[PDB]
Amino acid sequence: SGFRKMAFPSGKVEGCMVQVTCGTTTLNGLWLDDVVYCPRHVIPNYEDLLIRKSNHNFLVQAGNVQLRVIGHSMQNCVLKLKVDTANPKTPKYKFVRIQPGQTFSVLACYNGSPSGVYQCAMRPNFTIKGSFLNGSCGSVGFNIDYDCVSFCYMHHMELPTGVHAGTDLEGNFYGPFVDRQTAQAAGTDTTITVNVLAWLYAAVINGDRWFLNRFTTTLNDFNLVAMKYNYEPLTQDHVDILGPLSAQTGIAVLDMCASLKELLQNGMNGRTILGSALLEDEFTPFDVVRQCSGVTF
Amino acid sequence: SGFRKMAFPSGKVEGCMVQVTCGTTTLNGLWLDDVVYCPRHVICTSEDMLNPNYEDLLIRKSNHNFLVQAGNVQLRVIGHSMQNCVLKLKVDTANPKTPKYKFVRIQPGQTFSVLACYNGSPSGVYQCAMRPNFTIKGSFLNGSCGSVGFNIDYDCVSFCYMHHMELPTGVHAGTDLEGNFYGPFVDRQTAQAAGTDTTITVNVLAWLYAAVINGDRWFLNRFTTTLNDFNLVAMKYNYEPLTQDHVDILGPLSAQTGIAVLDMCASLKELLQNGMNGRTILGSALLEDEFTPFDVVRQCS
Ligand SMILES: CNC(=O)COC[C@@]1(C(=O)Nc2cncc3ccccc23)CCOc2ccc(Cl)cc21
Ligand SMILES: CNC(=O)COC[C@@]1(C(=O)Nc2cncc3ccccc23)CCOc2ccc(Cl)cc21
Ligand SMILES: [Cl-]
Repeated sequence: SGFRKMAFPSGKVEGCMVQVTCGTTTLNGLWLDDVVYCPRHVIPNYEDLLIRKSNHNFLVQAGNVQLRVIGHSMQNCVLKLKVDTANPKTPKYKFVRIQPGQTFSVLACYNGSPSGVYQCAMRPNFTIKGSFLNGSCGSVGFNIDYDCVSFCYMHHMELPTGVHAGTDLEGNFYGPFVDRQTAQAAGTDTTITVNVLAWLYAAVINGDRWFLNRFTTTLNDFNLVAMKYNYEPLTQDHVDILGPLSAQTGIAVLDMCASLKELLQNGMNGRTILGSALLEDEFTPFDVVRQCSGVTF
Repeated sequence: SGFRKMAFPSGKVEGCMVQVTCGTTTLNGLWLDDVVYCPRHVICTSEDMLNPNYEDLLIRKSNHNFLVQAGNVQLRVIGHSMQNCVLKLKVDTANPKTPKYKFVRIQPGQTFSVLACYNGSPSGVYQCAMRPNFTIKGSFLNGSCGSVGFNIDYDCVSFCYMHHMELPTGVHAGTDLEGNFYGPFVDRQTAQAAGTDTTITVNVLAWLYAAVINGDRWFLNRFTTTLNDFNLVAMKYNYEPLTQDHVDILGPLSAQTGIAVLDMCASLKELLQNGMNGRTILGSALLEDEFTPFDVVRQCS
């Protein structure tokens, strides 16, 4: 029993974190095989800025060992520093781009040293509500699939509202952001509906049933209601993905949608669900199954 | 900016997780140097659990009865001893991944990271606190026994918890790494219940200071309070008494924000009285009590 916001074990990623220094800027790099990946803002016309840099300008530090940079290239908003040494701790990995609503673990780092690990979701507005201080750029987001690390995020910036923006490991930003000091704002955010439904199923699995009702709803009526509360539309794909949880608890997805509809129109009334007074949207249906079944890595 | 429930990076602990099997019972062990630590109830059957005589059960065991598995390698047990509620299995190999470590016993209100494991394999990492009633509100399924709680301050891992049981309310009880249970719990299936839990007041105050550091000031008021008046109010909401130690501990956060501890106590009194009125503090509609003053300073600064 119990339901916690749980991150993936960070060990396979910890063995990849390095410190990258260029001039006065120090941030984090991800060392995989013989390449160190980091935000290109460590060096704006980035082709013009990069052409002026030589390999020896980039100081890469893996623990108490200085790696030697033997090449450099830019791929979108990520700088790829070719080093002479392949990381012996390189795990089986992939670079994957995630969609809004998908969750991942963040290994927050400062000076190439991991400081903490937390779980978060790619918001529908493409920002992450992370926890990052100055020096955290280059910290990465990931998931683990069996023994394979899927790198999905690299931290680049903090927006004026305190939320965070970054890229995939191919340097493509999530969201309409640019890596430049300029007026940028996170768009109006919405609630990840499929994730709230997954969290309501997790609450049922843990004995919380007070919010259940005899009612059901159509997918169209639920979406008309959900749109009124700044909730993301629920698609038939989401309904299908919630299938296993529906089968395990005996509560049809549209039956749980009627519960969610009543929760949105009437509130919690002094009650909590899994120790929360708000509807939690940073657990995907897969996170719920994984935690309520004990999948290991 | 931002404030998250943050766990320590689990890598140093992952390299210590092993699977311990004794008879039909399989749980997790913590392999440090040439010793594997695990709950002593691994020697029990589901029947033995009611009134086990662990000394009597252990004396009947030999080293080859304990099967220890580190990854795809079977370690050889060369000795065994019991220290309180923890079984210490001496093995023929020192763990090459043994980090710099200490065994520390924590007090209620202290936080730590839990590396939840099943079959000696890490499944997830989460943050939690030792509740005032000495239980932890974890996420543990059957097979999670032996999963450990820790803090990684600097390069040293401080092991503070080992999971042993789930009480009937879905909460968890366990021991320090010397096998001493936290709370009035015993590793028996006799009727046991968690005492009435309370809110960790010093931690809520620390989290209100974290909210101020992050720009949230809506809950502040022009009032102050005496420590005694705050405690009389706090105890009516099942909040732990705030001691002068807690007030002293909150000193740095008070200095950084410019809000005296007794001023922040007056804001807490008002929040307890009014609720949040549709507002949130650091994205929460409840007062968060699983961030200590040390966690807030570490994360915010
Ligand atoms: C040494 N590195 C830095 O100075 C990082 O600052 C980059 C920076 C940024 O916002 N990053 C930061 C990341 N996380 C948390 C932060 C907290 C406080 C201050 C900065 C933070 C500075 C501000 O404007 C831009 C614009 C565009 C890009 Cl792409 C980045 C940035
Ligand atoms: C593999 N399992 C075991 O070795 C036996 O389980 C131990 C057990 C226990 O409570 N463990 C468990 C730990 N965490 C979460 C759990 C969730 C569901 C079921 C069991 C859980 C079984 C029940 O009664 C006792 C009594 C006292 C002690 Cl100290 C332990 C126990
Ligand atoms: Cl302590």
